Amino acid sequence: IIIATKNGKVRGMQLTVFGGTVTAFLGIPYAQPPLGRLRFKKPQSLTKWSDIWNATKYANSCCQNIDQSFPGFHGSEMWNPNTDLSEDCLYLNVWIPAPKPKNATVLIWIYGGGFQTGTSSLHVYDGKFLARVERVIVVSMNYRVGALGFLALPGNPEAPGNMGLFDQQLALQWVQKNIAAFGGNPKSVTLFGESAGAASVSLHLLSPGSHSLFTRAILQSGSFNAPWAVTSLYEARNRTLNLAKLTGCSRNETEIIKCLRNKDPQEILLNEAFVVPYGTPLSVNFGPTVDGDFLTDMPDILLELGQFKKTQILVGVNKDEGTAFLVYGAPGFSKDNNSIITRKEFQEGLKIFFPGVSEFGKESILFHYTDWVQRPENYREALGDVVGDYNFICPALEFTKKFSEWGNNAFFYYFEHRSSKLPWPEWMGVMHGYEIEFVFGLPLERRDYTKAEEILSRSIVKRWANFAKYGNPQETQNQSTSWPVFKSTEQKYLTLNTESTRIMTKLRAQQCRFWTSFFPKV
Ligand SMILES: *[C@@H]1O[C@H](CO[C@@H]2O[C@@H](C)[C@@H](O)[C@@H](O)[C@@H]2O)[C@@H](O[C@@H]2O[C@H](CO)[C@@H](O)[C@H](O)[C@H]2NC(C)=O)[C@H](O)[C@H]1NC(C)=O
Ligand SMILES: *[C@@H]1O[C@H](CO[C@@H]2O[C@@H](C)[C@@H](O)[C@@H](O)[C@@H]2O)[C@@H](O[C@@H]2O[C@H](CO)[C@@H](O)[C@H](O)[C@H]2NC(C)=O)[C@H](O)[C@H]1NC(C)=O
Ligand SMILES: *[C@@H]1O[C@H](CO)[C@@H](O)[C@H](O)[C@H]1NC(C)=O
Ligand SMILES: *[C@@H]1O[C@H](CO)[C@@H](O)[C@H](O)[C@H]1NC(C)=O
Ligand SMILES: [Cl-]
Repeated sequence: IIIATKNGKVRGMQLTVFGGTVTAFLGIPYAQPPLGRLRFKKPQSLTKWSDIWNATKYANSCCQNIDQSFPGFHGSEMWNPNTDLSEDCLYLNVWIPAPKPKNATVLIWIYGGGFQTGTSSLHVYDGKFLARVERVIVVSMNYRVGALGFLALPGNPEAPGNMGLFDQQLALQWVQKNIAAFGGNPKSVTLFGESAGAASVSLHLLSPGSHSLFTRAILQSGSFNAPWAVTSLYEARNRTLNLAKLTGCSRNETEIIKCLRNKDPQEILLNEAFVVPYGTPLSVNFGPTVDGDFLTDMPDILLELGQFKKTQILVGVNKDEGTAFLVYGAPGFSKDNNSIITRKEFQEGLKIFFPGVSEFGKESILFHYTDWVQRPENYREALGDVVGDYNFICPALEFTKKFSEWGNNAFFYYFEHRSSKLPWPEWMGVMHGYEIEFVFGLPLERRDYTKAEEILSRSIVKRWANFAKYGNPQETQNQSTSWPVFKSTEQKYLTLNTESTRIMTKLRAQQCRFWTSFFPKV
């Protein structure tokens, strides 16, 4: 099975999926390896090749630090790179239905990982199920992360910033120019990602350069207005310099880059952590910045004034977004016990999560979240909601409200099902990132999940697919709850779970008024 692309021929492999077949093209190059003098620069167009490129295995993941907090634990290790790390990592994957489709909708996945980690080869991002079940074409790409992908020196082409975002864009471009050859429809491309990947999707909605590279967007647990999604020019500058010093590269700013371009990836990765005086468990040392190229102004401004691609969006969050981060720094927390903490530990926890916040700012948080409705887990649960509400839920709801105010249909979901196979303890509930396997349809594979989860996954997959193809996330055949549009006034949203799916209104009303209106002032 050979497909001819604009840059050359590529060979794929046949896969057996649910008594059927899916054709996968794993590891297709989409840009010149960003090596040597190209390190830190925007992705360069790839050179036309001769012969057949064998896209039969996942390519190298981009250089990144790994989570070493729980060696041997699947809960954390499932997110670590499952492919060799390398600077030569600009590759993408394509899963197409078999027999070859004629004009299928294309789903392009953008993985999360705080812009510091991640890779498209993870088991939970396997797109062969979606290709099989919904007959859509699934594409995913590897983009540079950490300093290698976001080191910023605004205005300087040697390290302009947002390189990772531009890698993604170049991948979207590749789909535009090549997907037709795989039987895909370049006019029907839906982007979807989670966390930092969702924030990336939201930024593409704002970048004029990406406007004509996709049709619709899906944002799972993330958006650019999340406090961890955009690095300020001030912080970027101070971090670029701190990195320079830690590697003995302090100098002319262009000479600094030349210096850093002689350093080994390991030395650069090793010092990324200390660039920030007091970082938090979210740890976005090097992220998106207003570069004047990909992002022409502060995103908050563009959003507020309706400057973005006009189209439909599907947005959502998980019930317990914050828990996952409590075991990476919060005192009294552990994945090995019920983590019943005290008021004192809670207060210390806020310290960990809001390092540069005034003493009054932290008290305002405690005041809002401690008016107990006694229960030994009051503080444990409060800190999780605090982290979740502040970092994900409220920013996602605000993004949705603002985006829809400009006339486009928007759909919001509240994911509240805890995977029966979740390796983490129960007190962590419906964790951040664990709706992904349902979106990708892993529960459809009976070899593994309860019957209820197969049904829930099958439904979500259909809704996501209908949204991509028709801009409407409905499940029209099995007498399913209709998903109402999200509007600024009523603010209806759909709950996803195995029990009963409901239509609710104004998610976290009181909590978000706190984070969206008050807190930004402290
Ligand atoms: C901007 O960076 C400075 C410098 O950070 C220090 O040097 C870096 C190379 C790295 O090694 C960091 O871990 C160091 O902290 C920050 O200033 C530091 O502030 C802390 C406050 O706790 C102080 O203990 C350090 O001595 C200061 N560093 C020195 C020696 O000047 C500064 O806070 C950063 N600016 C921002 C964004 O707040
Ligand atoms: C839950 O565990 C935390 C973390 O303690 C570590 O992991 C435990 C499972 C066990 O292996 C301990 O020996 C480890 O130290 C406990 O928090 C610690 O509590 C002690 C005393 O309260 C304190 O001195 C430590 O600094 C704490 N560690 C941290 C990182 O905060 C916690 O007490 C346990 N919860 C329960 C079951 O009460
Ligand atoms: C690609 O696969 C073909 C046959 O499977 C093989 O002959 C060729 O050497 C491969 N190309 C490589 C390894 O670069
Ligand atoms: C795919 O559909 C588009 C409209 O969505 C149409 O313009 C295009 O010609 C189709 N591609 C094919 C099968 O030629
Ligand atoms: Cl239902």
